[PDB]
Amino acid sequence: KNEPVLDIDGEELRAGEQYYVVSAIWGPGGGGLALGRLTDQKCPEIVVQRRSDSDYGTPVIFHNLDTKDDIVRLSTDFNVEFVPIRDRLCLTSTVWKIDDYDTSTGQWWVTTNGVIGNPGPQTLQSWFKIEKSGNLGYKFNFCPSVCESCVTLCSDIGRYGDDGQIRLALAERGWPFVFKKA
Amino acid sequence: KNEPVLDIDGEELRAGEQYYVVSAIWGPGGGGLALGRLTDQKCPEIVVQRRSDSDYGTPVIFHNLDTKDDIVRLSTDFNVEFVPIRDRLCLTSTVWKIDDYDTSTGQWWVTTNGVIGNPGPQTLQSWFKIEKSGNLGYKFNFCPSVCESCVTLCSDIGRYGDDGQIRLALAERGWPFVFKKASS
Amino acid sequence: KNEPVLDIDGEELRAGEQYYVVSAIWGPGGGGLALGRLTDQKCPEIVVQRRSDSDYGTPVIFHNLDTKDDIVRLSTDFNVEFVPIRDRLCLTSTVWKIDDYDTSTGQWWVTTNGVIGNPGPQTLQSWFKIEKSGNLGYKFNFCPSVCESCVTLCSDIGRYGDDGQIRLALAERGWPFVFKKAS
Amino acid sequence: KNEPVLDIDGEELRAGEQYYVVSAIWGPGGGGLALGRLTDQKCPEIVVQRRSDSDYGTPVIFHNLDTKDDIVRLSTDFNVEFVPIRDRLCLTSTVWKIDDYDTSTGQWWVTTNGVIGNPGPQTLQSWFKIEKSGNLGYKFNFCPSVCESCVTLCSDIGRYGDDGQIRLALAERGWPFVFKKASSTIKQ
Repeated sequence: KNEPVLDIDGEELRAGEQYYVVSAIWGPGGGGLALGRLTDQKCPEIVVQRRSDSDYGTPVIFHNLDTKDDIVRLSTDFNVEFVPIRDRLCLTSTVWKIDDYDTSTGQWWVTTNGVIGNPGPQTLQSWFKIEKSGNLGYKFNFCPSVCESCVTLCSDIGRYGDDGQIRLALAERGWPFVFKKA
Repeated sequence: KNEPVLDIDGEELRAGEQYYVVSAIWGPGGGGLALGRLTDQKCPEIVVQRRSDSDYGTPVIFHNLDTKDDIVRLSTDFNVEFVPIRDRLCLTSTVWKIDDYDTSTGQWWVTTNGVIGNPGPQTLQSWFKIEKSGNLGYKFNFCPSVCESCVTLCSDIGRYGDDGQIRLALAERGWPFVFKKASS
Repeated sequence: KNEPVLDIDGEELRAGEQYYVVSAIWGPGGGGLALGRLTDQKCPEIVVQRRSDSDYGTPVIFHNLDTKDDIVRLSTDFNVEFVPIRDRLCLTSTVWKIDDYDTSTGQWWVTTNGVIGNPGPQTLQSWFKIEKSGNLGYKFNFCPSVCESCVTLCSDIGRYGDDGQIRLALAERGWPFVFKKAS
Repeated sequence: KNEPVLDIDGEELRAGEQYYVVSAIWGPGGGGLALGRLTDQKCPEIVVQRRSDSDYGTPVIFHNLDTKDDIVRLSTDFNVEFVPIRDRLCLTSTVWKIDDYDTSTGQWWVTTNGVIGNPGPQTLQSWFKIEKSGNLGYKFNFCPSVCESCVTLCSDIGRYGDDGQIRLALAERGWPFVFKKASSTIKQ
């Protein structure tokens, strides 16, 4: 019932298809999202943004809450994952998930090894939404509705630098993105 | 019921036929309407006007409220759609529709991805009218009657600069146009 | 008369009013501009950017070329002075100025101890312009017209690291900022 | 009359459109072509190859011999022109050109300051061809047909090291490339 998210070609996003997720602000705003790696805890992989606006990163696939509905819609909990590939060293999933609080940085990082499906308290950290972000594009938001009695974080997803890389983390002012069919 | 809209050859406008929409004011008043886009937005396409009074732009097709009435009449809600070119580069529709208010410019833009048919609250932004704007020539007006209980904007459509281009937006005083059959 | 610059609230920028100068690109793009100090130089103070986009830094005040025009306009030389949020040590001004070339870094830094008014060759390095940065905010440009017979640099202003900090310096492509009323 | 060159999407190459020229061999085969400069000589710029296969280099634009043909075709003379995103560092052009013989290395380098159009003797060094490299790739080749009375070199173009960089030079065996549409931004 909510408005469909559209890709840059004006086509409604479909769960199951592959989309690049690319900053709506180019230049110093950067490029697309991709799996990255930390040197100490090399698994799971982390979510990073390419610095070059000509690099669209790695595509993601959306998994709707309601598997009867093919269309990705605003303000509707979904799971999102980078396109699964055998990693040369990780067996964790590529599904996005909110991490535990990082006292060394003040950040709630978007990481991987999330889970698909089974909405409820157990999977709370794997549910994301999309909101409009001005006229530019769309922002991710973590504010799940899947557990009505749970206390939850409720925040846009923004960008934060860490270890020389650009990571995704909860932030007050969400980062705007657009979607391009892969 | 209402009086028909006439093309520049004095023939009544027929729903379903292609017409260019050309400024009644030539010279600095520009040419015809066409599909355009913005720097920061490939899709949906926007409605623009050619600066050159010899470029009639892209033709449109009118879709009447009453599908049993063939004639485009004054002061009557219709949908209007640009004829799609094949190198489209957008999957949104070419149907005109009023945008959400643009806080960065104070404008209610005319854009596309409108909807044909289903008159009522869901499609309110897609219904336009034609009014007289002289002893000759016409103007577009957004004042839908398809949802009697809906609160609606009710305004002429003028032109307004954006992104180096000439767009259409709601305005107090409408910009005058005439209609040229595209077959001719 | 050129188009007025607007603050993020849509109001025309006014000469004499205090504005934070805040990066139009947030997150790692950082926050606002501030008076700073090099670790090895206490005076003059330099221009730095806060790394955190929640810190809008030190407000500036614009001083127009035309004393009778109160509106800050595009492509028009002005002086910019940091509101003096500082200790009493430096006797130098808080007015922005282009530095002499820095051979150790290859940079032409924005620093302070600039001069207000007296347009001409003597104050050439204290005159700045604002230009639109596409549709995302505004950029500073150093390309003064106060001395038509002078040879002058003509360049956008971008960011560059120095001393563990973020500084401003002449650059090919200007970095985008927005303006917030300090009040 | 010749078959059209295709980009990685399978679409015919279009004269005037921007393309990255990217090695058909990844990893140790490197990335795309770009404008470079020698350490000792700043102008004209030279043609170099990025060592990283994730760096597609500087986009080029093709200018056909036949200005009324929009399609870049096999075995058909064109000019190639780098389109840099930054300000120009030289007053020389960014059009590819075959250099004078380098007695210090034995190479005929691909350099720039070439010329667009005016096919014939004066511009002979600015005309290049694309030929098939097997069946999955393309190679560049210098063998211009624009001056029927001229004596000319006629050779594929390979990679060769110079100045700690990867350059292009005439060679027996041509290096394989593919062509990728270049987009200014995600919204274009």
